[PDB]
Amino acid sequence: DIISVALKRHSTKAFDASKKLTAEEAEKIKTLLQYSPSSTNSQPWHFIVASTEEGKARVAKSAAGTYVFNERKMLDASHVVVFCAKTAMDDAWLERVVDQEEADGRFNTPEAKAANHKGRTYFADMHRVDLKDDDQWMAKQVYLNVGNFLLGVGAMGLDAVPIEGFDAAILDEEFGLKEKGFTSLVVVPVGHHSVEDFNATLPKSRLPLSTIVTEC
Amino acid sequence: DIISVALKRHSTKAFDASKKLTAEEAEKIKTLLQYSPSSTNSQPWHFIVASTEEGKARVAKSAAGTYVFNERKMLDASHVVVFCAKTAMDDAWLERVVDQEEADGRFNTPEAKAANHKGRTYFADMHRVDLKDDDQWMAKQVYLNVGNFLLGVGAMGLDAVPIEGFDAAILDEEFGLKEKGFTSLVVVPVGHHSVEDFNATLPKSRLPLSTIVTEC
Ligand SMILES: Nc1ncnc2c1ncn2[C@@H]1O[C@H](COP(=O)(O)OP(=O)(O)OC[C@H]2O[C@@H]([n+]3cccc(C(=O)O)c3)[C@H](O)[C@@H]2O)[C@@H](O)[C@H]1O
Ligand SMILES: Nc1ncnc2c1ncn2[C@@H]1O[C@H](COP(=O)(O)OP(=O)(O)OC[C@H]2O[C@@H]([n+]3cccc(C(=O)O)c3)[C@H](O)[C@@H]2O)[C@@H](O)[C@H]1O
Ligand SMILES: Cc1cc2nc3c(=O)[nH]c(=O)nc-3n(C[C@H](O)[C@H](O)[C@H](O)COP(=O)(O)O)c2cc1C
Ligand SMILES: Cc1cc2nc3c(=O)[nH]c(=O)nc-3n(C[C@H](O)[C@H](O)[C@H](O)COP(=O)(O)O)c2cc1C
Repeated sequence: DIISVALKRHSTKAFDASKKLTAEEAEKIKTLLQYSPSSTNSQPWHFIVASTEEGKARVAKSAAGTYVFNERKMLDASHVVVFCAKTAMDDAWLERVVDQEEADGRFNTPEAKAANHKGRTYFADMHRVDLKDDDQWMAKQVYLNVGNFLLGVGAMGLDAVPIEGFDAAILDEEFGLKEKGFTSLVVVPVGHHSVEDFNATLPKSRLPLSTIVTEC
Repeated sequence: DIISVALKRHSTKAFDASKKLTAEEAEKIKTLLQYSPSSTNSQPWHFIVASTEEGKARVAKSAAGTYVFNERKMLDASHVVVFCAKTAMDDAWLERVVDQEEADGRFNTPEAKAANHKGRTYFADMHRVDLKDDDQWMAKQVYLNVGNFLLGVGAMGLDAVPIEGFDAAILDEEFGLKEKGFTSLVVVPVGHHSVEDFNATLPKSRLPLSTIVTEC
């Protein structure tokens, strides 16, 4: 009942620092990150998975000052995932993706690999050259991954919260992401809620279907 | 198991037009679109759900010509969902969201509404005034919804494919989206794959964890 999951999951506001993911749950949440779809299977992303106390403290440095309300969440969760996008799409990455597809057996003929390569490069160059928005295009693929991830961990029975309330410049510098060609977009602490998670008992709220949906 | 769903779902390349969603599935997918999370619960989206022959043909107009390889997906699927983002974030929309949250009982005191209203608007003007990218910020919330949606319909046993290969200017004009304040971002046909779906029997391909994940 994935609809029941969607109506029961929520953004956790406080995590129990004594409750850790199992070894199997930790493997599964990385599978979720890995197997998210993306346009042209571009996978323009990298993920920092912080589970040690020092690692999470490094992530939490980005939630200082104006974002202090998000700091404890990053310190208290079991596993803290930093979602990162590539800052520029390059031909080396397009080759890495198509060569991984080739090794995985997705091309039955050389014609199929050449068409998959040409099609992906044509669409990536539309963003790289024509629209000059490949950084935005790739970041959108990362947000799609986040949405897949939040529903996935909810269906696993894990608590989580997506966070944009952090200083991405501080987080990027903390993990040297700019020199690697990545930038942090969303931080998602994952674990089990604590008694201070006031959002666990509040009702959900969405705009009504009469507003957001047009049936045609 | 939701990890089984993630490992088994695929982008459907051909649909069986005779396999419709059930009435119950058609109601579930609307709740699935509605209850996706979004930054500050901004819900900056609208969805066209085309299920009639005329409606699906109208959406398919956006795939004529250069994007013709996506046209039959839009025509043959049971239901076709058009994900749209608001073109600009306005104060009236933010008040609509907070009014809905209050009506649903999320605020215990008046000091809980205003701190929520000003917390949403302080972060809203971060993209409206400072970073001048609220259109991009809203689009990213819509992509997050798409990711929630593809895992969701996959958990329901339904087939789907997310489509960026369409002409948004044609789709926007066909549904008058600009005048309503929205623009089309992703088309997702939903239904059941046919035997012509060559991607149903291809192995999935993802970059390895040693590339995309840094544990700390
Ligand atoms: N792995 C594979 N192994 C074997 N054949 C493969 C194949 N991938 C495609 N094909 C071949 O492709 C043909 C149909 O192409 P199909 O996969 O439906 O679609 P495709 O040609 O890749 O894309 C259709 C349109 O959407 C655009 N677009 C935009 C964004 C993302 C993507 C995307 O694909 O992620 C595409 C693209 O620029 C183009 O204008 C078939 O004849 C099939 O044989
Ligand atoms: N519905 C509610 N009913 C009762 N109390 C409610 C409440 N909502 C917040 N509160 C109160 O707020 C406090 C906890 O704050 P908390 O919810 O953790 O956090 P919040 O105030 O929503 O935001 C924390 C930081 O993240 C930033 N941010 C950025 C982007 C998106 C979002 C977002 O929220 O989507 C936030 C925001 O600008 C701020 O710097 C407690 O004092 C709690 O009582
Ligand atoms: C991209 C994104 C960023 C968010 N940022 C924050 C945040 O910084 N801190 C926070 O406590 N909640 C944050 N939220 C949680 C939203 O307020 C929440 O998703 C929304 O109110 C809907 O509630 P729900 O997640 O319980 O269904 C964010 C959500 C998203 C999707
Ligand atoms: C935003 C987005 C746009 C996509 N556009 C297309 C498209 O236009 N036509 C298509 O057939 N597939 C499209 N795809 C499918 C991707 O090729 C597919 O998600 C990726 O190769 C991973 O495979 P999977 O979805 O089977 O796991 C798109 C996927 C995403 C997420």
